[PDB]
Amino acid sequence: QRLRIAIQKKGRLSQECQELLKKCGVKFNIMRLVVHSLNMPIDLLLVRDDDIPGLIMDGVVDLGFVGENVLEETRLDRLALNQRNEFTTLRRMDFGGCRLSIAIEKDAEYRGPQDLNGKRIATTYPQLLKAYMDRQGVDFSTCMLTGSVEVAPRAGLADAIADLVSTGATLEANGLKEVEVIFESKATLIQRPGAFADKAALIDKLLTRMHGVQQAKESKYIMLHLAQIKTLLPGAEDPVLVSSENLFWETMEQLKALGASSILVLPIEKMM
Amino acid sequence: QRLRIAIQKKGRLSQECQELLKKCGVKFNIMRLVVHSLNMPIDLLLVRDDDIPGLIMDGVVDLGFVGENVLEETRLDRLALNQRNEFTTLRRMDFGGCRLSIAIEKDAEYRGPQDLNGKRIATTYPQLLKAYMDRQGVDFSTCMLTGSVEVAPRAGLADAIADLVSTGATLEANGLKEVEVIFESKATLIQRPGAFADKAALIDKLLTRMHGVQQAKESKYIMLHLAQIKTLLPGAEDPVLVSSENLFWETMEQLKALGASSILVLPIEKMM
Amino acid sequence: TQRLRIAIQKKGRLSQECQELLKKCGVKFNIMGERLVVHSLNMPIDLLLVRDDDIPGLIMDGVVDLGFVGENVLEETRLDRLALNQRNEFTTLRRMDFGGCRLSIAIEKDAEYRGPQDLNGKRIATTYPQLLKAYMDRQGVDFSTCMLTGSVEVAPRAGLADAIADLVSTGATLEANGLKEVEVIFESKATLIQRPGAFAADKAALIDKLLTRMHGVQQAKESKYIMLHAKLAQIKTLLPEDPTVLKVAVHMVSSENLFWETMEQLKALGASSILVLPIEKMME
Amino acid sequence: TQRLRIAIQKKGRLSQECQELLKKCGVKFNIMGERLVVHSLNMPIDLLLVRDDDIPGLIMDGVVDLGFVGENVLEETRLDRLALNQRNEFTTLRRMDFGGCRLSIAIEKDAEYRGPQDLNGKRIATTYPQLLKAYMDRQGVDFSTCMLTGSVEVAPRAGLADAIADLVSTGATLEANGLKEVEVIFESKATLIQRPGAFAADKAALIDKLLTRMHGVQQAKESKYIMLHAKLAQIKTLLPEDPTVLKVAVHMVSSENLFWETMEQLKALGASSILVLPIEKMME
Amino acid sequence: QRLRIAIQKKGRLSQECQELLKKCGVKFNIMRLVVHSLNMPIDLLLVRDDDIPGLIMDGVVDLGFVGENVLEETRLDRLALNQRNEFTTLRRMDFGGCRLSIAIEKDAEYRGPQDLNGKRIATTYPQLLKAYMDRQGVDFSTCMLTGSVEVAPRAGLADAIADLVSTGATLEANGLKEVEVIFESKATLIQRPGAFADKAALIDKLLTRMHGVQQAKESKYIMLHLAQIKTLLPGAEDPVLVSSENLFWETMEQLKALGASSILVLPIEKMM
Amino acid sequence: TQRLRIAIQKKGRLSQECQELLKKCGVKFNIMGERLVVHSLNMPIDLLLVRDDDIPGLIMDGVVDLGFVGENVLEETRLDRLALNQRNEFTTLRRMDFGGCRLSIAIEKDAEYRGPQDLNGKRIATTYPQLLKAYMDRQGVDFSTCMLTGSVEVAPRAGLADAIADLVSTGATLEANGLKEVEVIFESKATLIQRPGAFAADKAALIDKLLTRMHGVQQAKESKYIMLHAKLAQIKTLLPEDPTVLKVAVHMVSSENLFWETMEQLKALGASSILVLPIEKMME
Repeated sequence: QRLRIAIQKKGRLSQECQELLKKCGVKFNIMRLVVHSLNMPIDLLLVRDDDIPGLIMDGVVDLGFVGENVLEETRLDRLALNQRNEFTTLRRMDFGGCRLSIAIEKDAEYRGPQDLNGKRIATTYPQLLKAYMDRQGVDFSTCMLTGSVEVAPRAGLADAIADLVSTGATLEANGLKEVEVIFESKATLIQRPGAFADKAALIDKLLTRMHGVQQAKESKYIMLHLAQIKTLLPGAEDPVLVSSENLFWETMEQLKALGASSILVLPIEKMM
Repeated sequence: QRLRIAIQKKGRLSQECQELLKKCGVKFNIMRLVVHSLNMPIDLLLVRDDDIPGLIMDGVVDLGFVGENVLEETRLDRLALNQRNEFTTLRRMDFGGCRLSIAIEKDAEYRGPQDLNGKRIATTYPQLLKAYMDRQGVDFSTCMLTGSVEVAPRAGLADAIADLVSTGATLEANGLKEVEVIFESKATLIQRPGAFADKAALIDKLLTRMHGVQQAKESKYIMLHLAQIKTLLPGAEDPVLVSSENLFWETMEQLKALGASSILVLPIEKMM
Repeated sequence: TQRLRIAIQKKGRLSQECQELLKKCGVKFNIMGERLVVHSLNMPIDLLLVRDDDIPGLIMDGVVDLGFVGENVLEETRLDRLALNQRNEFTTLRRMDFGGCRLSIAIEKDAEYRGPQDLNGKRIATTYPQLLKAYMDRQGVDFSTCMLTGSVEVAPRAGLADAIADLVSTGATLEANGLKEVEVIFESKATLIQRPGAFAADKAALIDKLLTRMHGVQQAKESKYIMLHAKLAQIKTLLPEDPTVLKVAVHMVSSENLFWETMEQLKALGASSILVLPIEKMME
Repeated sequence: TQRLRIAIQKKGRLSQECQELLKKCGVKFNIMGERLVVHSLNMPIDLLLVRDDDIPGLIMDGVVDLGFVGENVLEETRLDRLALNQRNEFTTLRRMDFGGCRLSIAIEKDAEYRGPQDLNGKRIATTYPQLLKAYMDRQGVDFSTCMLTGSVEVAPRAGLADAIADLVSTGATLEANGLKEVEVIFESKATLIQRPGAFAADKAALIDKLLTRMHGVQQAKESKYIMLHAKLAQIKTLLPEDPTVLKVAVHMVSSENLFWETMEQLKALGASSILVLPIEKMME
Repeated sequence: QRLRIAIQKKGRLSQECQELLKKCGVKFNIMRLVVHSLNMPIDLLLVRDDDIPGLIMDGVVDLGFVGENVLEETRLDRLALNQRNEFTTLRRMDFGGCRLSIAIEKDAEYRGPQDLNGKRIATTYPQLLKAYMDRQGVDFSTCMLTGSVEVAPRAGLADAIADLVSTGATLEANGLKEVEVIFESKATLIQRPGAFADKAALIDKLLTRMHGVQQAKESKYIMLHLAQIKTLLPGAEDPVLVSSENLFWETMEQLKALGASSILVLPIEKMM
Repeated sequence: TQRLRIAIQKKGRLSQECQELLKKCGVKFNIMGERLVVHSLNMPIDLLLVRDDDIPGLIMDGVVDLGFVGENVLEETRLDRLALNQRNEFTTLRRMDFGGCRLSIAIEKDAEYRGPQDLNGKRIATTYPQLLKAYMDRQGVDFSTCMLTGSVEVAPRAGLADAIADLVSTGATLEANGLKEVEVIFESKATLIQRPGAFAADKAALIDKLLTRMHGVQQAKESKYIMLHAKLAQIKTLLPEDPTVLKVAVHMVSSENLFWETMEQLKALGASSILVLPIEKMME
């Protein structure tokens, strides 16, 4: 009867999605796989990230937070398997920044594909790699590795990898360079095409609160002891009939340069 | 010479009691069993929850935070053992919500006791179960289990359990239904009858600060751009010669419905 | 030249079983803190530590020469590749005496009967949808699969699916989840497979060397040296050309480790001083 | 029918000791990830993994047929139940060769003398107040007990109590806590006990089967096959009807695993080529 | 090319130095040994505390946060080894409170040194112990222990220890008394003599921001419903042409005693 | 009297190797939860569990009588003390058959040649600067050392140093860090050393007792009892005065555990029924 919501069991997303949900006014004791809300008629489900698109696609669950990377991978696999693939995206969150990018041995040499026309590429996202390669008309053999994909070249397991990266720290750590960005992933909140009776009312309520909480998180109340400074976005007494960000020493210093005195930044719990 | 305070070694209560104490102005580096306060003449003692009532009852310690569940269990056991049982309760905290409740196999059948007149009941709180059963005039055999009590029926170890539960998640997880609530526990701060010389001065100081910190935790400063909205409890400029809670989107939205503009909620660190 | 690559589980009992057996095969190596690629200093060998799921595909891809996996994992990815029209070929060498587990359909304890018949509407939750599909198709029953990669038994409770096919060794886990076992749709043990491609020569020489030592190690585990203060060949038949000389008590080698039951059985026949000594290693 | 239930520690050395011994008794099972109830596929048996404290009471309640516990835990709950006027009866079967520990009264190192006398005012901290009470009452000394379920040695330091009775194997722990051992008030080893009730028949048949294999396993652990390039029976008395034939060197079975000291002693007597080989399993 | 900053791999300092750095406006995803800042041209290096002075001394790194205890130990060892010892201290942080102090068996007897003229002293900081002893003209043998130094007397490993202590809890736990404080350590931010081109500009920027963040951390905005109370440091409307600390119930109560009404304390995110 | 103190690693394979060997030497003790000082109830002994770095210095200081350490750790602190003009003397007793590792200079894989020559400017990162100094000085090459106490291989990547001397068993770790091994500047195994001072008498008696049992344990590990259905002494030379009597098949004791290769070699010579049985313990 209730609204079912799929979330990662483990990882930063689980916490990000738990915390945001808390902020949205959903009361729930920290999860150990099916959780019931005492605040509202909602049930969280904690599962592996990979399982989430398919469950929404199957309509097992109404609602699911996943990375676009995970979402397109299983979407393509199902298409290949001629399996039910349909779903409804609602909102893209500002958490879940990562790229699937082709990386090669540092001191290795190339300038685009058809340098990769024979090589073995190691990936946890073989379908996404296949998509890009096929469209590029380059031919390739995939080495399926679900963990330690960067160690594949060293091992001599494969010639190259497509690895999920946020920043080069991992790659530089594995003695590789990033050569192409073949997918840009952000975490998105999707809906089950054919899992759904005025629970849509609940869904609109959720979506609206998400933004408000986003605003309060981003925004800060400023107080400070001409108009260029007024046009700096600071709002002690703003125009009747608070900054979106303004979170940097530089603009604080920039304000100080403009002659700004008593620069006080306070946290906004919540706002509209 | 100093004021001794018994607290749980491990669990949420330890953190809750540590944090609250911090808020009460007691300076102490995070505990590894006896702790001395540099702020004030106080010593924390970290021990198993079960040991706490008995130590206060023995007067080994002046002061102790425990669940009422733990407190009555050892109180009854000592009575049975004809052991010293006396103590002084001071305050019941708003943390330590749980119930000891009799739970049965789902798809199992009953409608009150004397359906339990022969069954084996598994419990970590046998004295508390005995109290309720005896008063109900129902006869029973107890299966003493100090861990994984919910697995007893499955195992065929016992016919039923009384299990400590906060919400049915655990029970539903173990394929059982809750049938009776035989005890309602909250965490309470008690005092040693006959462990105590103007340290009572210190005790009054502690109790007063607890409430103030409770207020600041609960309460929030609101600012917002007829009287029904004034009677909504919001306090931008309240009547000279701040909300207790007001922490819900609904009332925010309800305020928005009343035409409320620039709804800003800020945290209160501390207040009186 | 090229070194002999062996794919093994990173974590789990198999990894230990495959590590230990390899030790007994005389291959000098040490895990000495987790690392993906390991070299033996005793022999020209590299172990590779990876998820069990990765193993069939790597051998199928020829990334690695040699791989120990559960038959369950092996058929699943074999069928998925076939469906994906991917290279699926490999060479089986030996099926090990360990990795004992069954993929079996389990139902809510209360829910009952048919046990194979019907289930033409209900949702079955599995990590092995391809193996489930194989059995279902052959049974002519129509499925909806709920893909879950862990905690599959919690699916019914959750209302995620009507039924599961769960990997079980004992059934306690199903018993633990308040479900009954209804069918055994696949029987799995660990098997040692080989690359599809050209086996070089001295690599293949090394492979024959490995296989014969593995069997020898299997023999020594199974076989024990016996002595007993016992002329009745029926008791000798209780211990199956075992020789030795000596009322009369002789030192036979038995093929298979004797059971307490058969140990007792000798005692019932009037056997005294039953001494079983362990064989470290042997070669028939 | 009903399966044979065996209560064992969830965690600790005993759990491993009781698991391993059971393995050697020929009972096929695998922990294979923590779970409260375990089934043997070799025999009709279920292990139950629980806190050591729960074990006497479960056997006393008859919830389970069979239980391995420390005598310390066994007497404590036996006396507590008696005090509570609760069912206290059970059947002991065998006392194991492991679980060696003593509940002993220890005092501040500096504090000294009497060591049994007086202590008519001082507070003693214990997890085993009933065992402490037994000894104190018999000594006619008057007590105040400080109940602590862990870190009992820290009580004096804390000023929680004047003295402790602490479970010790070595005393390092007391030495570690800056205390001296003053009395040994109880001597504990692990014992195997049985349900108070009606033992059915084939259950009891299975129980006899278990006990005799356990002893056999005990024998094989204790006993070793010997050979030595040695006609002096005094040396034979150093190895206690051991036979064999052959200056002259023969292959005797010794009852108990020979010590390096006694090994050396043979060397002193002029023994050469002392070969000790392990017996996997045997039956007198 | 970038500014290299050495920090502890593990321990409270790592977190303290990570968090402070975050506050200073350095954007960096939580570290796994070399870290690159996306906010600014900076690289953090995570290493054992012992390695830090030597790396700055070698000029491998420009910048390093270490305890003065660690800093003088390796400084003296290098001097003894006739190794490069030079460096530039910049700021001493208000985190890293500890003392290396000589502690003896409780119920053991002494009143200053030459009671220690023969004894074995166990230490992880043998050079620092040697410095103090030599200057005192007392003779001694050092027992080098890198862990569990307090257990040495009990063991009979050594007659005495010099142990790093924050409060006696550890010592009292090990049945020892503190007899002398032979070094007072605080965590300090030092600079490489000869590791350094207008990156000094970056260094001045860092140092200035550290103080500002220190102020905001310490300071709180107060609002409350004669001049003695005005001279209590509280600042609702202070003199045109906010408290440094004021974080105690006592002064709150003291304010209440002066007749103070509506005492509200709010957190300051950031200020100048 | 004074008890015999033995310094051992708190954590690592050596601690287990030294614990296990000591067990086999007949010394009764149990770790039974981490603690710095351990007492044997079998013999008058105390084990001390400490960082490997602390061990040479404690023996050198005479704090402890007896210590198992890697020669690498032993020479490092020996040289550092010499430089510090600190007491450096000790007595070596035996070098163990375990602790196999090399301190070797490794360079960026791409970077190549000289491999010992030049490096007169480059920075080398090490936890063992004194050992590096020894080798460099003897080579007449001039160094700058980067002291790192862990993750030394990450130094080049970091740009912390130009090169490393890293402790390696296999080289996988260097291979893992994208570096090549260029020189082996020190060869380390675990050795058992002794206090510099006056060895009392009965302590020293106990020490002789320990050393002879350790060797005996070494022998039993190395040596195996053989039987084979084989009159060709060349095959007997394949198994090195081994006796026994019996085409003809006899039970020789071999000094060293036979290899599968030599096992096979017998099979090539026509050997049948190769039975190797483990020797628990023995005394030549």
